[PDB]
Amino acid sequence: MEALVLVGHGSRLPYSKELLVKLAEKVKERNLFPIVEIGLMEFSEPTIPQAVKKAIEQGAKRIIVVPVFLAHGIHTTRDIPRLLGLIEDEHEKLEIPEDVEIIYREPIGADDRIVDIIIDRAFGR
Amino acid sequence: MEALVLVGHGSRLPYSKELLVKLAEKVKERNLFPIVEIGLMEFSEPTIPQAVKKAIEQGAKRIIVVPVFLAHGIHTTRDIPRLLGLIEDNEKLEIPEDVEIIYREPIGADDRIVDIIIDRAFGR
Repeated sequence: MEALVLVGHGSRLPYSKELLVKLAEKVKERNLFPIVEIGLMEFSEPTIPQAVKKAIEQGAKRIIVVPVFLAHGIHTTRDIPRLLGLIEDEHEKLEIPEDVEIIYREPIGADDRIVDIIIDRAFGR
Repeated sequence: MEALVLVGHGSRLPYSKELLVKLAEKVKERNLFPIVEIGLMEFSEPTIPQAVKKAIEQGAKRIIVVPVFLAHGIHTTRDIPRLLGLIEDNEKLEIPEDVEIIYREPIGADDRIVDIIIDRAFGR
């Protein structure tokens, strides 16, 4: 079965995980994916290696990794695709079995729907 | 006069500013705000103090500051509101007495974000 892993930055504060948890609930309710997991790059659990390994353990053969970041940065272009084994080079460590494929997706970017949210927020809504 | 100031994290890489620039053009095209400026918390320029000051200079007495961040973090709960003069503390933003700053809320777990995430999952 396919899995979605949502991946976030992580924070010293708990808002970043809380955001990822809520988003995962919302996408679970769209019934697109049997398995939906979250990972945080830094600070808190679950880690990205932990989330990938938890989706393999549920028997996922195709894992979609969506970086929930607004723009590309060091995490989206280096730290994350390294962990997932997609580009080369005491860490975490993630082994990916041969029959598992990781599909690393694109961040949010300057999407029109973000300008919608910006306008709502401008009016305190 | 109503300025909207979009405020972002900033990074050592240039993509974060590029995102703020692009979003500011896109909100300009909605024609809701006469003045639209961007500021970056860290690393990049313009700074948040620089952006707010450059809105005052164009004569806005109402400046809306919208945090373009997914979740709250230390910048949105401490650094940005300190800078704007809305909380106590203990390169310098003045803020004249005839201008009001309205600090808004970050993006959060909006339904539109889950729509974007689903698009991104299928590679659109």
